Amino acid sequence: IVKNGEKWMDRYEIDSLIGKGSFGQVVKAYDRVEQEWVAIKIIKNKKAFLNQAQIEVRLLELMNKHDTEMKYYIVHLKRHFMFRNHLCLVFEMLSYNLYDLLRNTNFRGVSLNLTRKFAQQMCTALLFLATPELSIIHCDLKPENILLCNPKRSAIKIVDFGSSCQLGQRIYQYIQSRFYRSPEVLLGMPYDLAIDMWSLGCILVEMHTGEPLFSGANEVDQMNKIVEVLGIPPAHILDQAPKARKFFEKLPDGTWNLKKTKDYKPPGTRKLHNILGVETGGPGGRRAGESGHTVADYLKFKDLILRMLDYDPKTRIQPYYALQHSFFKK
Ligand SMILES: Nc1cc(-c2ccc3occc3c2)ccn1
Ligand SMILES: [Cl-]
Ligand SMILES: [Cl-]
Repeated sequence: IVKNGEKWMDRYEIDSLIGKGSFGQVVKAYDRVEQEWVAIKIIKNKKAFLNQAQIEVRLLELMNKHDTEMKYYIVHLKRHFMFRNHLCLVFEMLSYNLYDLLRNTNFRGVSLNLTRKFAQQMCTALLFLATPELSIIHCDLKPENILLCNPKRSAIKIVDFGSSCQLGQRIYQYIQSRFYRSPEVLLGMPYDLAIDMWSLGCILVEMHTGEPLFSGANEVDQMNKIVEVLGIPPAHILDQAPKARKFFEKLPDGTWNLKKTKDYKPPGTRKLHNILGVETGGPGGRRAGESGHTVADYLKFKDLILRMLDYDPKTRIQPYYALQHSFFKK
């Protein structure tokens, strides 16, 4: 839609394409007023994308009118305007995303120490979104949506509030990227901020192993891969779940089991202990003997992840309590 060298509103000079989304495109541009480069998110000229992007603008502006040390893990929306019938969101420039970081490791993962730094910033971000007057559910956390602030540094920010909603302003039943989709969403249940913490747990294991924890090809495969690691979800959750019978079957004695199709490891036998290599030199043993990768370091990480992957969104660890975990103690 946009040429390089093109000038908008005697303010912005378009340089190049940064990225394309379902929403439209992101371009690098020079702002002559501030005298800085910015990223402009250009929404498609169609009602569906316009209306959802108007929600993104509202939630970013809501976040910006809160000045607390907790808010600086969200990309900064500088302003927005309408141009040629496209809503245009102007952000600060950021660097490459955590998927690019994994790709750059040949999908062998970053160190437990770099994983910890990401975890601590993401947990702080989620604590900010949980502030009562915000209560923002990101709904699409994944490596692609976490960007480095600076290619020399390990500071990150979350981008893409395109799926996001406040608690009690849910639109879609089917949300989150499948690999990072919470059990409560797979099961058709009303969701709250705890779905982001599920995504985060998935993301942190992936950042350290190089590979997605739960790479379902569809929702049935997704839930089966979750069950391999974490077992059958508890009956009290399945009993209240609209879509339990998409994946599970209830038995005479009021118990639940997998529906099986034609031929997964038996429920709960694919141990996070072994995925992480807690006692076997880390993922594929590639961290054997490296500092900051002892059994004790690993056990703390495993414990925090298993708390983030609680099936029960009620007892799943919350951002403040995640920040107090031993994994983050020097
Ligand atoms: N909210 C939002 C923000 C971005 C965004 C914002 C700044 C950026 O700098 C480099 C890439 C990049 C992408 C993309 C999509 N949604
Ligand atoms: Cl991915
Ligand atoms: Cl979504």
